[PDB]
Amino acid sequence: MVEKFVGTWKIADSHNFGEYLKAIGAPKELSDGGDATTPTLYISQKDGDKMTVKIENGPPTFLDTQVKFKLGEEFDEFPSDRRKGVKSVVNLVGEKLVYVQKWDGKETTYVREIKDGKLVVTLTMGDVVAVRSYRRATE
Ligand SMILES: C=CC1=C(C)/C(=C/c2[nH]c(Cc3[nH]c(/C=C4\NC(=O)C(C)=C4C=C)c(C)c3CCC(=O)O)c(CCC(=O)O)c2C)NC1=O
Repeated sequence: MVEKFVGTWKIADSHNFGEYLKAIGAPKELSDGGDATTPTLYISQKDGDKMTVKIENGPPTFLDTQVKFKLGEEFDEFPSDRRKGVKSVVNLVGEKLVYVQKWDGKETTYVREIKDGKLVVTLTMGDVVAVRSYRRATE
């Protein structure tokens, strides 16, 4: 369920992420900056259907943020890429956590799964796909 996602995560690898950020409309400074980040996540949950994610994106953007949501309930988001009017919703599909953002008539999706102990996110904006993986801290 949601329990398996809980706790701290640190980035392990990233592919095509700047290109994804450009595709969702981020300015070049932020897409190139975002591509270089090494984020840390702190995930917490309540009741198996509420989550809070605190993110330290890290250098070179140095943006910290958080999202808080209930599964199935749309919420407003103000992401680092500066898109306006973003409406987000998160739901489970099997063992995967699927996060959809809608803004300006467009949609983008993040699919999150645990694979051999790593948190793997696949990001899709139209034909542009990216992937990032996170690991647990050893201490
Ligand atoms: C299991 C549930 C789960 C959730 C809900 C989750 C959410 C999540 N993951 C990230 C990293 C993070 N950061 C960014 C984007 C940026 N980073 C930068 O420093 C800049 C400038 C940009 C934009 C230009 C994205 C698109 C993501 C989502 C992909 C990821 O999780 O790595 C953020 C920060 C997004 C932002 O800064 O706007 C959020 C809310 N991660 C999880 O593992």
